[PDB]
Amino acid sequence: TVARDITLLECVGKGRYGEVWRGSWQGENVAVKIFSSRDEKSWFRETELYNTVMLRHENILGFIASDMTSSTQLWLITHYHEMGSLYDYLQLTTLDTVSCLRIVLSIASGLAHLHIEIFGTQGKPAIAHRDLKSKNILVKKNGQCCIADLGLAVMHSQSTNQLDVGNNPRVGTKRYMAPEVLDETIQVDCFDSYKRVDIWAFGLVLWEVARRMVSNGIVEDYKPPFYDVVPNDPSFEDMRKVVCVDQQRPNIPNRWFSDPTLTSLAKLMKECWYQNPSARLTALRIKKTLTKI
Ligand SMILES: c1cc(-c2cnn3cc(-c4ccc(N5CCNCC5)cc4)cnc23)c2cccnc2c1
Ligand SMILES: [Ca+2]
Ligand SMILES: [Ca+2]
Repeated sequence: TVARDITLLECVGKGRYGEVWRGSWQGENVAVKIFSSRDEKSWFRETELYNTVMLRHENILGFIASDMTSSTQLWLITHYHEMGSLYDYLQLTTLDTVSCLRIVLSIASGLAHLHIEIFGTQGKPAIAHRDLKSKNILVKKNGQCCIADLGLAVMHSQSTNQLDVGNNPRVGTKRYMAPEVLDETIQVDCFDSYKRVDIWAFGLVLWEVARRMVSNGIVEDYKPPFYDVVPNDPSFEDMRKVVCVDQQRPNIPNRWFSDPTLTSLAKLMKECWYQNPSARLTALRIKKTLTKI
């Protein structure tokens, strides 16, 4: 087994999900996500996406191995990214135009890759993520990002027209839940519903990043979305009130409109945040717009 030969060196993330460790394997750093037995279905779902669908892309976290024994240990072993999550990186780092755009374009490219079905023996189904957020995005050494955590992924194939929703009781992070998830109007049997939930979350991530880009000597501090109106670890109900009832969206600072880049990002965000899921931009459209700037 790969698991047998790994030396675990330091814990770099703790939580309800489990833990993530920097470890060593054959003289190289690797990341080991150790799942609680409560989250066994997420482990299996990631394992199938990586090891059966062969999901691989420069902006998706690189799989190395999966191991389980049983009383029960469930390991997912991936490339290790020493800069940490986008959430970690944004707390200490400010950005310029080049590094801001490199970040958001890479996330869009990863998300477009998930969303688009590819045909052939080397292909893949269309995939929606369902827990996109800044903690589930890693910053790589080259300044681009990659998307992690496919435990809630749902798939669709045009040939069968089958929605593969899997069987996981876990639900998305509440802070990033789209209006239609919070008011339970989401059309659960339509694959496109899940893509539009990702786009909502992507919009929130764009906001998080854009705040940290310096323009005209000004930058905002890191805040999570809805920091001003819900507590830490907000409830389903806290979010429903803010997003559905009050129809609140994250505030766009007026200073952004005097910078061309932040002006473009502000326009994209707003078109990720429509209450009508159908009106939201596609991942491909976001990628194309970010490529044009
Ligand atoms: C497997 C592996 C990871 C994963 C891959 N690399 N990595 C680095 C970290 C990580 C997080 C934080 C830090 N540091 C924090 C303090 N300041 C310096 C950086 C350093 C590394 C966390 N998780 C991962 C992962 C990340 C999110 C979700 N699922 C995952 C599943
Ligand atoms: Ca084993
Ligand atoms: Ca922020």
